[PDB]
Amino acid sequence: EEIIWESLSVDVGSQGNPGIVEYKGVDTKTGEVLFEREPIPIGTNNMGEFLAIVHGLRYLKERNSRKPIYSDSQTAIKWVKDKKAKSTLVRNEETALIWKLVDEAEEWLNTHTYETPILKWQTDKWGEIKADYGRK
RNA sequence: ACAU
DNA sequence: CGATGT
Ligand SMILES: [K+]
Ligand SMILES: [K+]
Ligand SMILES: [K+]
Ligand SMILES: [Mg+2]
Ligand SMILES: [Mg+2]
Repeated sequence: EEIIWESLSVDVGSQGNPGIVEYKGVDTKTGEVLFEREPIPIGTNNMGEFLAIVHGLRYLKERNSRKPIYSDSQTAIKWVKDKKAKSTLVRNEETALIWKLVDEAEEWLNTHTYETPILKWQTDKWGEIKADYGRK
């Protein structure tokens, strides 16, 4: 089982969990940063991991790219497969933004098609995913 | 347990 | 040490 270097890698970063959430996508081969989301004041790690994958799907579809996406998040990979982010985060005025983005990401999944393989990055064998924030 |  | 998730 070897790395598919022709791929997009995504990851969340946070200050607190729940806390400030951001995410980015990079070229697995080169580390070039391809997209970065502006920090969201309150969210969870898994909401961010989910948004990162969906953004990657949208990014690759817009560019007519068949590359796979790597994520290190078992949870977010499943939520994308299910088209349903089963987050425990309370809905209130302070979490409204992240929940709106999650709802809109689900809505996109329910209205578009993709063949993009969504692959588990095998951290135990390969080290940290290339999109990691270096904060742990 | 496993993955963040 | 705390948290989010299957
Ligand atoms: K990190
Ligand atoms: K990790
Ligand atoms: K746990
Ligand atoms: Mg991650
Ligand atoms: Mg990371």
